[PDB]
Amino acid sequence: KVYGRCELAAAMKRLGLDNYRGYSLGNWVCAAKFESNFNTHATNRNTDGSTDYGILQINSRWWCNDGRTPGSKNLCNIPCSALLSSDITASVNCAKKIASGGNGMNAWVAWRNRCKGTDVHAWIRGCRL
Repeated sequence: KVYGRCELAAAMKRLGLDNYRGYSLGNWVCAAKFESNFNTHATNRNTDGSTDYGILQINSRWWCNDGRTPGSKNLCNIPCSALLSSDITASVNCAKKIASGGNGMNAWVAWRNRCKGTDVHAWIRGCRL
């Protein structure tokens, strides 16, 4: 599924992301945009045998098991296929665990590069939340 900007913002709000570990909702929307262009089917290989899955490009080395990544730690306790669903619940619950790491949202390089430090409130402007 390819989400609309405000459709995604609303779904994320209902799942508890606004102000999670000090990050306002627009951070998460902006991250999703630059990670996947809002496409739940997005995948990208990593040069290490792991793969990034879904709207938030969550990797199979640490976070989910895809059955083809040697030594996956599967910290989110989920098959990576669950991150490709039209329902973003699994992706959001996993994303909260990633953002609980020392470096927070810096785990997403696209967020660091394109979102961090900007007025991310813009990403939820015009949405009825």
